[PDB]
Amino acid sequence: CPQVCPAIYQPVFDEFGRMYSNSCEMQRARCLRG
Repeated sequence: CPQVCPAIYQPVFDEFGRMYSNSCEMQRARCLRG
């Protein structure tokens, strides 16, 4: 889970219906919870 994410905006949706700007962000958020 990189501490940084690319500027490129790649909105993603999770099976929880949660919205994420990009996959990097997805991993980052999960990393904090883990």
